[PDB]
Amino acid sequence: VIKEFMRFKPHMEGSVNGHEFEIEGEGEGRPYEGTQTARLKVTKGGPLPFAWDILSPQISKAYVKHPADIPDYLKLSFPEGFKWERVMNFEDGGVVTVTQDSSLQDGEFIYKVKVRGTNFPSDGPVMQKKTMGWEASSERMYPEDGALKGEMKMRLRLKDGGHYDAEVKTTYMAKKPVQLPGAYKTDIKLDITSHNEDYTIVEQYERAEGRHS
Ligand code: NA
Repeated sequence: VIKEFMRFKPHMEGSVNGHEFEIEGEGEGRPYEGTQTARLKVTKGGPLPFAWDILSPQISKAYVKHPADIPDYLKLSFPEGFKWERVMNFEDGGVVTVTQDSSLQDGEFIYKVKVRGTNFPSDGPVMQKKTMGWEASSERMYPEDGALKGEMKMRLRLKDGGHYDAEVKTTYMAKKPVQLPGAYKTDIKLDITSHNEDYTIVEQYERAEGRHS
């Protein structure tokens, strides 16, 4: 049911510092190669008064290259799919939580994402839009409590040349108890490849590949 080429349709809504928004789009990729692109648009609440970069990672784990000897739990979960929940704790007190449903419907993945951000400083780089994309990350993946967990520190580049850090924890839960893997690592790099001035129209690319740790 997962072909070498698969499209996906994300819908994301929520709020950051009280600012509500909705976003839609369409993407495509090669799940076994760990590669994908997407076209996103802000359909409600645009232009966003905060950095697009905090939303970009809440937008696809069926697209991670896995070696044969590591069970690809999240691909295996299809077609029913899986859900995931995330917390990002930013270094200046900003927090984002996320809940997400992923399913496979009529040959395309469907993503429903709910995002809540709060406690970002008004003069911080998120609310002032001083960010410039994520450095590559490595997510530590491990089974726990009958779910698949991921842990990573993520690094946002700043316009001034510094960095702005987040500690991130995600739980990924298949809708059926397909095979959990052992502990491993996933290397991920997300790039913003195009955007309009005020980021109401955005394109992104991500590559992700699991490996033994
Ligand atoms: Na390692």
